Amino acid sequence: VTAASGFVDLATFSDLEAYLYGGCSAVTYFVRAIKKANWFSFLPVVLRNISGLPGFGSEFSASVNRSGDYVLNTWLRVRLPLVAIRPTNTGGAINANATIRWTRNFMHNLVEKVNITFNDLIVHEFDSYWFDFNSQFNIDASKRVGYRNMIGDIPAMINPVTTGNPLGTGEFFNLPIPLFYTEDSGLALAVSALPFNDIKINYCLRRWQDLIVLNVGVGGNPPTYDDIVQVSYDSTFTLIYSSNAPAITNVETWCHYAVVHNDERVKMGKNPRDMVIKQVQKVNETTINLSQLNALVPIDIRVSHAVVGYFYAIRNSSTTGEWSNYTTEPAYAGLDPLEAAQLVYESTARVSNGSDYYSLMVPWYWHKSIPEETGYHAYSYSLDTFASDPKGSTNYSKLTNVSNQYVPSTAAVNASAGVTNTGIPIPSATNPAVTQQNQTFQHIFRVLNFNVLRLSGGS
Repeated sequence: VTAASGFVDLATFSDLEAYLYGGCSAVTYFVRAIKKANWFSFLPVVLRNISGLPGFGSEFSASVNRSGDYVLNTWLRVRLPLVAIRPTNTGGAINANATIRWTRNFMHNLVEKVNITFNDLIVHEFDSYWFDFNSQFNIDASKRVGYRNMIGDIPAMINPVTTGNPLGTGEFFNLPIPLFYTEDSGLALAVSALPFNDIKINYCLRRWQDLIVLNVGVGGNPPTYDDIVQVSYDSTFTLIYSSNAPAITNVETWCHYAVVHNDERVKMGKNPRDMVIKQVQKVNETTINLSQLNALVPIDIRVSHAVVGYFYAIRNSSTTGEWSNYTTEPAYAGLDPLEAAQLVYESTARVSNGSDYYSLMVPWYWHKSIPEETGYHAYSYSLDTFASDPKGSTNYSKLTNVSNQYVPSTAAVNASAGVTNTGIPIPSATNPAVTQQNQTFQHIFRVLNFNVLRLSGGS
């Protein structure tokens, strides 16, 4: 009981169907035209051995060789050995409730600002907050679990443990950073950089403290910071310790390279060209007061070049290592502190309402994805443009009296005084103090932009 050839559909070609289906438009739709391409095979390589001593408390800077031709992707590679706190530093350690934790985002937070330099300037720049944002908006609804499996994803790095039992995972972590090369634009190494560019890359790292936390326990024999030490599994499967402070062994950057026919390389030097690309900026983060009620006391300002969109947020660390919190919650994800924000202006304001607007009703209408139930406020007054395709923009050179405007919520102040809804006290991780928390707050921001690049020699 099935159809062989229903076939009646085709019989109905009236006007409505006529405008579209028939006529001089795609004489065939089933087949595909094919557009040939270039000759290029690209296999990765490691970069030179990196200046400076790398790994936690330094600012090392790699380089690039010119043997390749283009550059397409980029990332960082690391190892991390097991770490767990120990007893018997002096008469044992805390008998009962020893603790040990880690951040929620490690290789995002670990890295400090990064950027590239062409020996006279800068064209690129970043921060931890930026990976934090880009984890949500500019990455698929599907690829998130992979992203995380590559970094900071596991009840080994979270869901902490007591002292004896170990923690961590003795493997590598992969972290990608986009470095002027999201959309396969590509670079003219052998043509441009050759005389004097002296391409180079830079980093800046952090003290393992700022990434870690620990609630010293009760018992008159509390732990500390330096008692932390590496761990290992022997041949016979038993815990083994050391004195060596925790650290990452191998720090190397792995970048792809593409080669081409010598000709394609020759078409380049004869003629210079200009490129259009993105980058970021920032404003020196500042402390702020969110403790008063729904009356607009707080203020803030901003400055930048012409851009496409701009992102903002909050953070209330109030703790030595519970980074990337973004809430009136000290130890774990919480609700948003603020609402009913706005952007101050003089005339034809670019916003006139909304907080939840920003996070949600804007992406579904503009952006690619949306965030989780934590709160990464955001806004664009042009298209996504993540594809370097210019779709709407504006300048900041003008409206010289630029600024922004902010405002708290009830939960915000309830926390700033050490409480939440229903008169609830808040504890602290760094120490046991059931209440009496005056949770410090902060304000943060970032922004993209467009610029124009010329490179006949260096850039």
